[PDB]
Amino acid sequence: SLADAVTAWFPENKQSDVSQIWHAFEHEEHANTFSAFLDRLSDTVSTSGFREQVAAWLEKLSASAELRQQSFAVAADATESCEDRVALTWNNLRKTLLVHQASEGLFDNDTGALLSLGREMFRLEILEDIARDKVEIEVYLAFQTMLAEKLQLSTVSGVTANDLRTAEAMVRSREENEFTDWFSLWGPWHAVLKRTEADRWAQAEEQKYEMLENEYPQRVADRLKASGLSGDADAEREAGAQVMRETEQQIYRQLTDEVLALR
Amino acid sequence: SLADAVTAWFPENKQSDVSQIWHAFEHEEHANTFSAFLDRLSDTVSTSGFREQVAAWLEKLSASAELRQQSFAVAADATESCEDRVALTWNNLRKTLLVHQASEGLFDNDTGALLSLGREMFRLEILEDIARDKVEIEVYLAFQTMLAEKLQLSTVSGVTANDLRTAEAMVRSREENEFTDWFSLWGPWHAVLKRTEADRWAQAEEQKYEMLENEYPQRVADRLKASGLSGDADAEREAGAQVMRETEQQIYRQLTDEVLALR
Repeated sequence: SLADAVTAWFPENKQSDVSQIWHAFEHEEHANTFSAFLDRLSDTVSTSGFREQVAAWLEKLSASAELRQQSFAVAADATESCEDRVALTWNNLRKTLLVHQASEGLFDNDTGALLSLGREMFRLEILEDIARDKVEIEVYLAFQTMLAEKLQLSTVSGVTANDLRTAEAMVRSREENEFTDWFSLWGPWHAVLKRTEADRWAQAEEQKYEMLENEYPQRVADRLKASGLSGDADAEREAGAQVMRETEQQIYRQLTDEVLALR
Repeated sequence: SLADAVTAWFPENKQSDVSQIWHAFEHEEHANTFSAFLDRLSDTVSTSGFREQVAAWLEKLSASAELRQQSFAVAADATESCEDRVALTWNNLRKTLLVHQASEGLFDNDTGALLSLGREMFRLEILEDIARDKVEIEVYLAFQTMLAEKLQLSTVSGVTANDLRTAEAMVRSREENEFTDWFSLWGPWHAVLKRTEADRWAQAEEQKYEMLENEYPQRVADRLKASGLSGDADAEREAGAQVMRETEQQIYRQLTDEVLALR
């Protein structure tokens, strides 16, 4: 609780009576979250005299009910934002799991499940783009929650009820347009390819060797010749990396199209 | 510790032996921080069956030393980022304090201290702009730490040692260029003005009344006439808000210049 998170900033003598005071605010708004902030502020010892500065500050919140009203809400905003990052990290942990499970061989001959899980990860990525423009990413967290049943996601408050109608319709649309292409460049999917079709994996990796020595240096040069930027790597590298991305997008799209027919 | 943060996700029967297993990882890298994540993940009950999903996931980290290596580091990245937000929130709390202290009358005839504290807040704002372009804002946290003695701040790892030489020289420069103007629009400074020079405060607020009815509607119209955008509020409001910002920047700059001579 709050009475204990505040008291841990004071010396032994003042410990008991400061604890006595702060028990009158226990059930104020944000009192739940502000107490968490003090504990998460307590970790940064990487110090002598700073705890004395915080205690002096904490004493001032005892006096004013308005200053404490603000400070509780500002710290609540950080905690509300922290719990959002926490909710996102869980998606990144599941992104890690899939990479490992696939390389372990869980999906070896279960392509239906990986393909389905890939769709779930793709829709989340497209929800990130739906937030990155509205211009606070707790809106992405809001979209994910509501569309969990409608778009099949295993992870009013925010925006309008009709805003969900647009995003969903744009997810269904972009899934049709990309997915297959994006899935071809997916980590966990590459993990299954090195395990299952090792022979065909040696096919695609040799085509990169072939394309990087032969076509790459020429097809960058003539792109740079057409644009009129033969000089400074800001033009050379920026274009060169795109050729690599597009040669990859091509080769891997072909390969995925080959092995999904075999199922 | 970690042995207890993991075990809290399991039923009574499995509680004891799961706790027994996880005591072998206590002193792995990031083990300190991953244990905090599980506790901060434990708060989001806003559920039945989810704890069973996490426990099933936690069981898989017991098996693989590599999957656990990753998952510990990914959760550590979130925690490292969370402690950064925590370090920033403390600056916002001190921003709240000043507003209150000034309205309380702590600075009433102590303008030297508020002016000095304003400089500290201004330099932090300019450090935010020094980060918003480098393109992860833990770099701002890095700048603040190192320049705390050099720029007088009361709150290698990151970037180059010579990068500090640029930023500082640009702080000294922008302080000279703005500050006085920025301080004129500062909250805590407005708080002292309503208390001290209440008579002169009635002077500036009536000039806004005068400028909003008289000059504003005309000076927006002829700016919009010159640009050729007489229509759609995307042109009207965008320009109108600038006139308000500039009339304010003017009036308040004059006022601050008046009362600082009186000291």
